[PDB]
Amino acid sequence: QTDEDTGPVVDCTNQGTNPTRDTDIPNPRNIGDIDDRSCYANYSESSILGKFWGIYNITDGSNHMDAPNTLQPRIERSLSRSQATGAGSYARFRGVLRILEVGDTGTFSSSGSYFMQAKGKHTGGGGSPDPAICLYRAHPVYGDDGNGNQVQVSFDIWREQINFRGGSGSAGRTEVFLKNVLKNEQIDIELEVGFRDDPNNPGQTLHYADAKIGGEEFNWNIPEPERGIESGIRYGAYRVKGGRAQFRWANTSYTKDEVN
Ligand SMILES: [Ca+2]
Repeated sequence: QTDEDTGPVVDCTNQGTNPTRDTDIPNPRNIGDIDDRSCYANYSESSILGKFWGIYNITDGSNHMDAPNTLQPRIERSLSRSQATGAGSYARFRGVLRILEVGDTGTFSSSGSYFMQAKGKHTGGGGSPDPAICLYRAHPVYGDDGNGNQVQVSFDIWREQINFRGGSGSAGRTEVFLKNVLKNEQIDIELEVGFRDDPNNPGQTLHYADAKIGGEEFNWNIPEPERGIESGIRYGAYRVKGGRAQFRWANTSYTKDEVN
């Protein structure tokens, strides 16, 4: 039982050519507001492996929503941000992930695709007007398929993280390797982005993006916590600079708290 796209990689299909970013099915099982910027596919669902999965497939060159030659294709869901910065404020997403395919250019720095990301605006400028904080970028690992062909068999998950608020590009972000997961393996996911009391500094706050991936913790403190105004999460599929990305999400949940 499989819900993998194996046809030719093309940039658009009729069934994926949505006219507005908010194109969704009735009563989606995945939580959050759809943001569909890929004419390759629309959000849909499968019933396999004993669960219901939101299907997020995108291909290189399929972004028909953003102005040309700007942002990568995506189909994501946005989650209401925690707009507070006191200790105890947080945004918390959970779900079950399967990775089936990710983008590949043959060069690491442009390969891989994001299945979720932490965002949050900050004071003082720097960066785009709604800048990312960190993204969870899955890179392909190849192996033989049993008939002599190299195919994607597993995925190295890296965190792409700002060096400073608003950072982007080679100087503005760093890649930290997290862990490998097999193709189609069901992975428990948690991402919590929030503010907590700084142990080393009585009155100060830390801004964190702490993930759990398949039972393992990958915690990280966001630079310049005093400039953050909020904590936000998005998930789905984003970025595909060559080829096709395929992510599957089940049993998603989201909660938040705003504490001043
Ligand atoms: Ca679409």
